[PDB]
Amino acid sequence: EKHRARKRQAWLWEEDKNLRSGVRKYGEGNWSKILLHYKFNNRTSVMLKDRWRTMKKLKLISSDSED
Repeated sequence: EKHRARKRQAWLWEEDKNLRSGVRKYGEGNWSKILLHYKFNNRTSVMLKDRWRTMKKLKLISSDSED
């Protein structure tokens, strides 16, 4: 709805940070906790899961290389 146009909009800077810090602070696979701890604009456990999975797999977070 909050776009009133085709193609889903991307995630917000603040939300990505919230999620990143959330997973780092409380671990992965606890979207409910993350969602409650950090103040997201309009997200759900499903959107958090989607975003993180897509990010770690395709938007290669990295910063954990052996060398």
